[PDB]
Order: sequence, then C-alpha cells, then structure tokens
Amino acid sequence: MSFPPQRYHYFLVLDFEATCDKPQIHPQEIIEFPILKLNGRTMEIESTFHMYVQPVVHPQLTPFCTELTGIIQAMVDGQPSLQQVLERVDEWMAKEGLLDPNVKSIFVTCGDWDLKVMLPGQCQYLGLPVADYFKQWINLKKAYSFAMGCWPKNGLLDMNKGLSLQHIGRPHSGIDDCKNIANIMKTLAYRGFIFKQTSK
Ligand SMILES: Nc1ncnc2c1ncn2[C@@H]1O[C@H](COP(=O)(O)O)[C@@H](O)[C@H]1O
Ligand SMILES: [Mg+2]
Ligand SMILES: [Mg+2]
Repeated sequence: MSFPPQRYHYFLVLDFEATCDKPQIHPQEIIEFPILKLNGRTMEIESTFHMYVQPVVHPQLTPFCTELTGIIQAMVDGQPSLQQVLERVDEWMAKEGLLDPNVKSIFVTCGDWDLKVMLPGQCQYLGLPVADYFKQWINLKKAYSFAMGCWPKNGLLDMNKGLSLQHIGRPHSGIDDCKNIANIMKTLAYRGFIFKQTSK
C-alpha cells in the first residue's frame, strides 16, 4: 500500500550545522537550526523553522567551516545564541500545535549525531535543559535500512542514489539536508514503509 497510515501526525526533520575545523574544533557549537514540519501521511512540507545561531566559545567561523557549510560570518553575527534559539523553537512548536499531547510528532535526523551527541552535549556545556521532544527521534539511516534491507554507506548521498532521487540543493546546508531527508521519507512512504522511533 502506497502512503500507508503512519504512527505520527507530523514528522519534524532536523539537520544541524555546527562550527568545525581541520582537525575538529572543540567544542563544536550549533550555527544553523532548521526544522521542517512534514504532514505525517503525505510527507509534504507544511512549515519551516530556520535560524542561524551565533556561536560563543569560538565565535569566528573558520575557513573550513564556511567552505563546508556555505555559512558566512555575516549569517551568524547578530544572531541569538543557542539558549534563545531553543526558546524560539518552543514558541514555534506551540504555534504549530505540536505541544498538544494528542498531536503525535517525532524528530527525524540523518544519523543519531544531532540529538544523541550535538544538542545534548552543547546544552550540558551551557547548563541548559533539553526539551523533552528532542529526546526521541528516527534515525533515517536505520529506517532506510529496514525499508530497503541495506545499510547506506554515506548518508543522504547514498540514500538518494539507492532511490534514484536527484539531490536537492547544496550538501551540508542544514535546510537543504532537511529537504533531502523529507524527499527520501516521501519515497519510503510511497514504497509502503511505516516509520518507527529508533532512538533508545
Ligand atoms: N568532513 C567533515 N569534516 C569536519 N567536520 C564535518 C565534516 N562533515 C560534517 N562535519 C561537521 O558536522 C556537522 C554536521 O554535518 P552534516 O549534517 O553532514 O552537514 C557540520 O556542520 C560540521 O560541523
Ligand atoms: Mg547532519
Ligand atoms: Mg547537514
């Protein structure tokens, strides 16, 4: 059955970008915070949250980081820091109607890094509580592996290859990564896949 009933009213696609360097910067800090709200049945994008985030420990973006992500210094200068962005997310969640206990939603990420490592690690560094809706998620690589019977090698690029999808936008742009996750999800649902929480 194409586009079966799903277990969630909405899927919240998320894919951070963070400060980085060669060798890696320490600590890393979130600089782009995108969320796509997908209709739970059709996987169509219905709303977008998108903020760049001002890094504080390493406030100047390295050449490497700007090359990797396309994010330039002017995009993070004058932005709120992560504490404020998380408060903006809460407000966005509330206005979207996602804070209703009877509206079921779940974050979807490519890998576990974003919500298993990046966000809790920075919130712990900053002394900030992590909102409970960030504590469960679907790892698309794992979902893809159940849907297709195989483990993708390199993330979104190989998942698009497996499904004959053209890449959307620029790799390592947070918002464009989110659109590819959404596109891959829509295809898995077309093939009949029912999504399930994978986080433990
Ligand atoms: N090849 C790489 N080298 C160093 N850091 C990376 C690399 N790829 C990703 N990162 C870091 O991981 C974050 C998330 O990666 P991604 O969703 O693949 O763009 C990036 O914003 C960088 O901070
Ligand atoms: Mg990512
Ligand atoms: Mg990304």
